[PDB]
Amino acid sequence: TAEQLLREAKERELELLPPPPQQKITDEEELNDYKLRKRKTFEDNIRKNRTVISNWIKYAQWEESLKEIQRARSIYERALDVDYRNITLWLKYA
RNA sequence: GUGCUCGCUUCGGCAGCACAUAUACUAAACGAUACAGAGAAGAUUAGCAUGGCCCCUGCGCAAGGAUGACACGCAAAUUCGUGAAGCGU
Repeated sequence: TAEQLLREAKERELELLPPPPQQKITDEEELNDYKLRKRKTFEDNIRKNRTVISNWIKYAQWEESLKEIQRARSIYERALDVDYRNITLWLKYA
C-alpha cells in the first residue's frame, strides 16, 4: 500500500506548473493580439495534420466565439471545403 | 548627306538613281554578438522512416548536414432507479 500510495502522492505532485491567468482582456487591442497569437497556434495545430478533426472543431468553437461571423465563416468554410465525405462534420458546421 | 548620271541650260543652279525608321532587362537570406547546450519508460547513443505554411551542401531520381532540423491525450449525445416540495379536473 505504501508503493501505490507513494505513486499517488508522487503522481499528484508530478503536475507541471499551474496556469498563469493574469491580465485577462486588458490594454485594449492587446487582447486582439493575444487572440492573434491563439489563432496562430490553432492555425499551426490545424497545419500539423490536414486530417485533424478535433483541432478543426476547437477552431470552430473558439472561432464562432471570438471571430464573430466573418472569420468564423472562414473556419467553417475552410474546414467544410476541405471535407467532402464524413458529412457528420458538415452537420457540426451546419 | 555622299557618290554617280550633263538627265535639264550656266564650274556651284535644277532633276533622277543607290544607300532608308536604331536604344531599351536603354542613361541618370546571409554577416557581427551574449546566452546555453542537445530524442527513443533508470545512464549513454546507432540509425533509417512519415507530412510541411522549414531549408542549405551537393552536377545529380548519389548522398551529406547531433536519428539536417519542425513535429502532446476531446467524443457529431443519452437512458433508467430513490427521496423531498408545489399543482391537479
